[PDB]
Amino acid sequence: SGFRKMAFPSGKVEGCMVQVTCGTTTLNGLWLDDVVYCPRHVICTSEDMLNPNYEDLLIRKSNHNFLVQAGNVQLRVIGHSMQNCVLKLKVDTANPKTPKYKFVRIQPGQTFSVLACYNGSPSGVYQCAMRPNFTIKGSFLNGSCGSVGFNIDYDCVSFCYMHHMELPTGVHAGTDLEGNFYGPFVDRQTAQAAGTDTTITVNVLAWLYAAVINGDRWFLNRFTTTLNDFNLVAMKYNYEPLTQDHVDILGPLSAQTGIAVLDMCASLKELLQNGMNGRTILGSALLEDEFTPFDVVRQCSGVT
Amino acid sequence: SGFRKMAFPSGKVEGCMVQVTCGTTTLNGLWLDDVVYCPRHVICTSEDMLNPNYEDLLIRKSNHNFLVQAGNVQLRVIGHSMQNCVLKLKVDTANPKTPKYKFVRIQPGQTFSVLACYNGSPSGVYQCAMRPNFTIKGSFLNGSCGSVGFNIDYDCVSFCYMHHMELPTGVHAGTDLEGNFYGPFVDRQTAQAAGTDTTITVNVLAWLYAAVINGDRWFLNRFTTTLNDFNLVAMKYNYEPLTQDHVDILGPLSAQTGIAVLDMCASLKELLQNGMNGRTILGSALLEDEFTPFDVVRQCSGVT
Ligand SMILES: N#Cc1cccc(CC(=O)Nc2cccnc2)c1
Ligand SMILES: N#Cc1cccc(CC(=O)Nc2cccnc2)c1
Repeated sequence: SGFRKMAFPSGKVEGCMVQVTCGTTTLNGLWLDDVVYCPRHVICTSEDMLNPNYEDLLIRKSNHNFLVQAGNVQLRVIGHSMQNCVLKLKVDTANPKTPKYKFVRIQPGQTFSVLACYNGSPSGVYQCAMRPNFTIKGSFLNGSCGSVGFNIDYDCVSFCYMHHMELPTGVHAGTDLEGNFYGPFVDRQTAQAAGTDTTITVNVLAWLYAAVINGDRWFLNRFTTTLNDFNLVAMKYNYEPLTQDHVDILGPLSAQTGIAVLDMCASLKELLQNGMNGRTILGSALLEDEFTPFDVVRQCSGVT
Repeated sequence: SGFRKMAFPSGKVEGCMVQVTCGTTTLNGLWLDDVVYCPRHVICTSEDMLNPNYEDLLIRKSNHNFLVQAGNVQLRVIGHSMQNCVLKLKVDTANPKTPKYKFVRIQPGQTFSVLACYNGSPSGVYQCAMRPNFTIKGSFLNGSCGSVGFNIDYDCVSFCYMHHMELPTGVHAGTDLEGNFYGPFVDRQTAQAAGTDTTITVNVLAWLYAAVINGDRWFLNRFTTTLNDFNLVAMKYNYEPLTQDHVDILGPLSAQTGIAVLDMCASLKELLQNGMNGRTILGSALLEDEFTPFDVVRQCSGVT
């Protein structure tokens, strides 16, 4: 019973967080095996951020200029290299707490947990989604750069995000663990605007399935629709187009509840056109889109 | 930038989760030092739950009847005792991962993180609040009993909740770590109804302060009110009465934003009377009450 915005347990990632300092800049790093990953903007002064030439800035740095601290003990840096927008600092000690891991680049609409850190110390964990405009709506202050996003499949941590920047609108941008930004963003103190933050339709449908499984059924109607008809309404409401791939992914939820995917689409269409009328679904007054179909199945079945 | 429903990092609590089996019932336990704490209803069959006499049921149990497994290794039970609604199983090995800890009994309106577990294995972490009717709105399936609620102050874990039951309405009830239920609930398969789930006013005000700090200011109005006037409106909307103690606790947020507490109360009064008009605050279409004033300060300052 009940449906919560749930994050993965963070212990496996807590054992990987370190503090990286270069000059007067301190941010977080991720220590896996004998490598520490961190945003390359750790080498910048606030002045350098206006128009940085990272290759040029890096020439003035040596291994001893990168201070890596894991708990209250210093790690020895024996190598450093830049890969896209991340720095990889080779240390002489493999992290004894390195979990089984993979680096994955997620698609928009995919969710992940974030372990927000400051000075290499974890402060909190929350669940979020890669928005269709390639931003994330996180909770990050100065010093949170290098905090990471991840998913866990039993004992393997798939790292998908590393925090780099806050846009002038207060939304966040970052990279995968290969240092490639999600979206068109760059690590520069220049005004960068985000595109339309559309709603992740397949996630809203997954969450409507979660509501039916948990007893919230008031919104279920006597109508059905087609993919083309639904998508005309979705376009009008800045919802992402629903494809047959999305319908396929919702199959197990449709099977569990006995509600055909297109019937749930018709319920969603009426919610868009009529509003909630002061009612709530799963304690929310708006349609939630940061639960994927896989998250709904996992939470409703108790996958550990 | 940004404000998220954030849980404490769960690693310290993950290292304490064990599986406790008695006969055909399996639930979670919390292993601290050489004691494993778990709901006493682990000794019951589904038939015993209709009208259990726990003292009588316990006479038929011996130390060897309680199977405690930590990872893939079995712990030896050398003693067992019942304290209110929890069983304390003394084991021959102190948990090597025992963090610094305290057992606290929280007040309604207080928030905590929950590490939801199945078979002694963590599946997720979420943030919740002890409701004014002493229920929690969690996300728990069968097998989640023994999952715990906690707060962390730097390196000390204060355990405040242990999950025991799901009421017929799908809301949850549990105990503190001394085994005393929050509210009037009992560990019996009998219909128990919850009282009015009123809104935690001081938490809503804290969250309105968080919205102003993060740029959402549309709801700020040109009015002020008094505690007595505000409380007449709060009673009408099933909001908890606001006291001078609550105003005192909101002082640092009032100081940071320059918005007097009673002025924020007047904004809240207008939100209650006029509704949101299809607008959102911090991405929500309803007033959020599961952030305490301390949580807002912690998240907005980056306490690790
Ligand atoms: N890449 C990059 C980058 C470019 C310019 C400036 C900065 C600094 C920055 O955005 N910090 C920050 C504050 C608050 C939240 N999250 C992050 C980072
Ligand atoms: N004390 C107690 C108690 C009494 C009767 C029955 C039960 C079983 C029960 O409520 N499980 C459960 C399911 C789903 C979520 N959380 C928990 C527990």
